[PDB]
Amino acid sequence: SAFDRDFGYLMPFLDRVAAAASDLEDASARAELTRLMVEEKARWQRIQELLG
Amino acid sequence: SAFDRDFGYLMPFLDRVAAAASDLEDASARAELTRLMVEEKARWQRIQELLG
Ligand SMILES: Cc1cc2nc3c(=O)[nH]c(=O)nc-3n(C[C@H](O)[C@H](O)[C@H](O)COP(=O)(O)O)c2cc1C
Repeated sequence: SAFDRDFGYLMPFLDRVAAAASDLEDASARAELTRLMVEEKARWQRIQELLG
Repeated sequence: SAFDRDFGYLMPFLDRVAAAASDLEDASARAELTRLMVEEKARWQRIQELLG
């Protein structure tokens, strides 16, 4: 509840960061950020399970 | 970076979720969220490096 506003910003933000992952010219940076955003989605699902 | 304003809000948000971990009632959820927020902090500092 107290975090519904913050998740309201957070979820499009994760979408934008995973979308910006494709735009990195560097291949290592693109691979790391793409894997990190995949991990971040599962993490944030678990985090809001814990908060809820 | 079109994420500069985002991170200015993202890191205080991570702090608030770390503080809210302490007020969870199941102790295992408290431990799990605390550890999660620590990692979230380190990981988003990295992601902010990859976006620059
Ligand atoms: C990634 C992210 C970006 C945010 N960006 C903004 C923003 O640009 N403007 C804003 O007012 N709140 C933003 N927020 C929400 C703030 O963290 C916070 O909920 C808001 O300032 C309301 O504060 P209050 O609870 O004291 O009213 C963002 C949250 C996150 C997680």
